[PDB]
Amino acid sequence: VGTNTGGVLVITDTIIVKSGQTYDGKGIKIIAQGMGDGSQSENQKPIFKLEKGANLKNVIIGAPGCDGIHCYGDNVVENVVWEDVGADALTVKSEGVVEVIGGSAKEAADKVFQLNAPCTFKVKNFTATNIGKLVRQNGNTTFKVVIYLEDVTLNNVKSCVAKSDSPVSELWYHNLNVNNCKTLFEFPSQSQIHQY
Ligand SMILES: [Ca+2]
Ligand SMILES: [Ca+2]
Ligand SMILES: [Cl-]
Repeated sequence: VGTNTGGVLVITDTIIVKSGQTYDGKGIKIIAQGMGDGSQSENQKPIFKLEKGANLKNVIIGAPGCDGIHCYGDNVVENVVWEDVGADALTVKSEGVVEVIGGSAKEAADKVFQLNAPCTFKVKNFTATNIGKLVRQNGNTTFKVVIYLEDVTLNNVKSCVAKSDSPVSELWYHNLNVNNCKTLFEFPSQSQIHQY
């Protein structure tokens, strides 16, 4: 809850958060129009583009989730709720540290989080329900990401919690609770998965 709770911002183009800015929604809900349908199609725009060092906080992203939130690194995404994930909820598009802290995501047909560049990706105090995967390192990429899942609770994970084809990436978990998931991690070695 914040001072904008009960308000909805209807957008027709991606919100760009410039480097060094924190976009604080104060509880506002964002609904994108003409930017996608939230399907898995690749002809959608992101709701948000966070330049390097931009932060986002306290927004609810309504359906359609479109192409979610494009992060160009060193971003904090705090108390963001994806009421219905689109193609994906958030994508790391450039190198850096990206932290998703608080909030939740719901109804991701595929992945919630998509890692397309080397990064440290931390998901903290987050719940997700009805998802295909929580985190996917871009398919067949072999750069390194380090994933931290800390105080993450997942419900109904169709594929796996996290998948990477990189032999060098790592996944660190601490209080990761997973209900209804056949396979936790799909990495080249279980030695890349660590508890802390
Ligand atoms: Ca995407
Ligand atoms: Ca969805
Ligand atoms: Cl990318």
